[PDB]
Amino acid sequence: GLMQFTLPVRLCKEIELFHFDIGPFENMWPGIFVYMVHRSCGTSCFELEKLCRFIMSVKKNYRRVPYHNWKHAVTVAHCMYAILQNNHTLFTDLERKGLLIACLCHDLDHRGFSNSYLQKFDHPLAALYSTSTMEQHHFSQTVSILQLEGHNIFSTLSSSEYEQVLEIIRKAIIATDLALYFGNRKQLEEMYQTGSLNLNNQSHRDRVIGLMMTACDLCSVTKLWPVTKLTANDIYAEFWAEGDEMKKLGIQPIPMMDRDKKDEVPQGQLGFYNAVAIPCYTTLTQILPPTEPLLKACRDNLSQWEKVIRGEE
Ligand SMILES: Cc1nc2ccc(N)cc2nc1C
Ligand SMILES: [Mg+2]
Ligand SMILES: [Zn+2]
Repeated sequence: GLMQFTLPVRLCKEIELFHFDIGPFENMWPGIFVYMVHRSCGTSCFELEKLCRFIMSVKKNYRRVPYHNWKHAVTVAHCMYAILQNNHTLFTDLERKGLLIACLCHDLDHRGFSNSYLQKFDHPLAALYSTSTMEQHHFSQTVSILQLEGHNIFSTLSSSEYEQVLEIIRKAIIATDLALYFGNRKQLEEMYQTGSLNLNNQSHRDRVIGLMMTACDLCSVTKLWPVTKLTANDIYAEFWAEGDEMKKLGIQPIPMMDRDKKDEVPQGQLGFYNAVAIPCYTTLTQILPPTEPLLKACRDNLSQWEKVIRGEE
């Protein structure tokens, strides 16, 4: 119980910043996550025996794909940490517990293909789950691992506290479905502007946790430019594998997934920053002022992509 996780000095300082990169040493990532749980939640929130067993089973259930991998899990959870640490007083003990676990679990057993490719392939998961296919699957894998002997990190919570946290994790994981993000943010936009946004209203909290989940999930666009640029190669490697698979089903994929159309990537990233990322970090900064460093980093990276187009890189 008097066993604190610590980090080397550079990490101990940088981990507190939104643009922290967790590094290329896979074996440090579990202790990075536990470090974050201990400061966000307490040394008490979890039995360390069960937490570590849980962390290693989650690691095991992420596949070896270019982007939707164990590194993405820990990276999304570190963004959620930065958010929770800059908005201390706005979140319950249960939400702090649940959200770091939702982030680590949010892409469990991802194969690197979109909901669309699952529906066109006619994958069984697409008969089981007609919308948010992968995300209902990621939530299912999360419950599965929570139910393995010695893996129930929530065992100490009341029957009703247990139901509440599992409901936070489910809504948090479904929200990562980017097809749901647009309406969710448009609603937060109106609510904030017309003045009816209210964090005592649970349905409004749900929406705000959803937008945070989208923000953490897209956090590649909020890093230092060389991290953003190198992550985008991993992202596109999956996109082009999916477009190849489309071509194999006899469907011309969208250009963004066509490896014959790499020339259009910089313009495709502009759309993405303008249609998705900038609006996401804007509404987040309005609802949660301390998260502004994410909007600023996102704007800096749009300008780096504009520079790529203008052939200055
Ligand atoms: C950088 C980046 N680019 C994207 C382009 C398209 C898409 N659907 C999702 C994307 N997500 C990220 C994080
Ligand atoms: Mg996902
Ligand atoms: Zn993700």
